[PDB]
Amino acid sequence: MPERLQRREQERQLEVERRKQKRQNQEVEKENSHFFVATFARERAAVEELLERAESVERLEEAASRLQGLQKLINDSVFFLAAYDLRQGQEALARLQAALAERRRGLQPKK
Repeated sequence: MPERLQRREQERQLEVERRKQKRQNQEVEKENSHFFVATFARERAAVEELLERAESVERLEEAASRLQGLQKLINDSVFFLAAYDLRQGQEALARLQAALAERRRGLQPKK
């Protein structure tokens, strides 16, 4: 805990002048795609475990709200995510949706 005036970091800030010689800063946005893959992969996994912990229709109905919230994550950055990743995050929820319907058919009554 030195509590001093760290102004030396501003001398190194001049290194940004080197980035100006490369392509446009619009490509720096491509580093945020990794965040989406992280948060999405972590979220999909939690929903995939909730439906397994469920014992009755009550917990099953709760898992249907978790999957509906995960589609909203892509809806925020939809125009940012490529056709590859957009289609991936959308269809990925459908993959886990089957794991719920496979338990639902044995939980809820049949015709």
